[PDB]
Amino acid sequence: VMDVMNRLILAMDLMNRDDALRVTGEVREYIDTVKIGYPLVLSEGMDIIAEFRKRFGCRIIADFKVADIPETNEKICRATFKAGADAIIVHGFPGADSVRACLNVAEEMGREVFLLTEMSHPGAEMFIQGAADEIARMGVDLGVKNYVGPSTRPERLSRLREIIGQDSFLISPGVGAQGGDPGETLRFADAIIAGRSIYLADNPAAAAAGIIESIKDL
Amino acid sequence: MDVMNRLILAMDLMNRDDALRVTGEVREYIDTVKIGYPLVLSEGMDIIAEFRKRFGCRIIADFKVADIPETNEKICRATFKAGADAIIVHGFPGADSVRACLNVAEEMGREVFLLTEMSHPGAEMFIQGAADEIARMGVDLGVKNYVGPSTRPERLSRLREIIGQDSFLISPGVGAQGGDPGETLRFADAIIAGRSIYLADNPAAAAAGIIESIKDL
Ligand SMILES: O=C1CC(=O)N([C@@H]2O[C@H](COP(=O)(O)O)[C@@H](O)[C@H]2O)C(=O)N1
Ligand SMILES: O=C1CC(=O)N([C@@H]2O[C@H](COP(=O)(O)O)[C@@H](O)[C@H]2O)C(=O)N1
Repeated sequence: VMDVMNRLILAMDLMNRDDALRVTGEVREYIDTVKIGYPLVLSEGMDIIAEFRKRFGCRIIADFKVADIPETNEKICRATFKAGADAIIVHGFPGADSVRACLNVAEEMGREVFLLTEMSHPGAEMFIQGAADEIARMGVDLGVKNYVGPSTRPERLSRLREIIGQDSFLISPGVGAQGGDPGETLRFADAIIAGRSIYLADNPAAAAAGIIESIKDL
Repeated sequence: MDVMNRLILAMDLMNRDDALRVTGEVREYIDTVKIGYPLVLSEGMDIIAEFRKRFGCRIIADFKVADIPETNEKICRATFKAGADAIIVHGFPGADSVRACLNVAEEMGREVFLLTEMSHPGAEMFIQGAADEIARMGVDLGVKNYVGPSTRPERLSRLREIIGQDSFLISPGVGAQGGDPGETLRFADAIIAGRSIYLADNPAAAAAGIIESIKDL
């Protein structure tokens, strides 16, 4: 599994190139794994992945929550890995064939797929939560090794960890701004994801250091 | 919206030159183009403005938005800043995530299309069972534009029943995936066609053929 420094992943959702680069560089000594999503990619282009690789020694997780039909999913994954992303996050709710399409591309291109099971926001309770356990089980059956689960629902994150087993890799967003606790989340997740609590802080470096200090014993 | 010939081109080619050439070859038949991540992630968001500059076409950004509210807002803003007239959003993530998109769309003078049930086999696993409820949610939220599957006419018909005749419904899965143009238009206002057009030996003749088959519609 990827070795995430300090078990902390930066969710870089700033939409300005200059700000995104500044903040990421300021926390570089604390984080070596950055999650880049569509807010930044659709604002600055896929070349932003290339720029991050060039400027920082950071792994890149493309949080694109791939959720299309198999044929389109394959194209999205190909373009994303071609750009330099180490891994891509895919939704499981669209079904097994859609996930398999991503796994196949990742396999042939030498990259990784992260399967998003349950989400952290309130709306996730409407449809996603009820299908989450099965989505996770489907991932295990498909050979998925990396997963994404909600920090905002400890009980659910715990169950997801059980389903995927201790050997699987699990990252969890919702820490900070959404209310998730770093320490509690790390009881089940291999790494936590933090966005606003870091990039909107007056001193992003101090914010990252603070999070790490609170989980030093872990 | 008034979609020429009730036919929307799904431009999923991943090369700027080919995407532009093919779209130009069928411009006389279509005035509405659906641009998704295959093209955008390969050529950049600037491709949207280029389409509006070269063609007199509406642009539907098929990004199947499926994040938390906060992120959905940012995605919609970036998408509309690029010139997209509408954006397609997943309903599965819940009402708050859809509302986030509706807010930005209202702010920038754009439309939100709610994707209920999908057209591929995998849609039967989780999406299909929640589709009717997702459509009802759209109705409760005031959504007026929807996306339903050409591959399952009975399901597409049910979606139409839920949203009513006033709502606008577009449907993918025609051609390559097996959907029939004419049958799909019994329920959808417009059909979406990708590969059956852009991968055909003669894209223009392909588009012309589809239109000829639905001439009476
Ligand atoms: O269930 C999920 C999945 C996910 O990826 N995310 C993402 O994780 C990040 C959370 O950022 P923040 O720490 O709340 O600012 C954002 O990039 C979200 O899009 C989430 O918040 N919940
Ligand atoms: O249920 C759905 C939703 C959707 O947008 N699409 C999209 O519609 C297009 C269908 O293209 P094609 O005609 O099968 O080549 C693609 O861009 C898909 O990503 C789909 O096929 N099924």
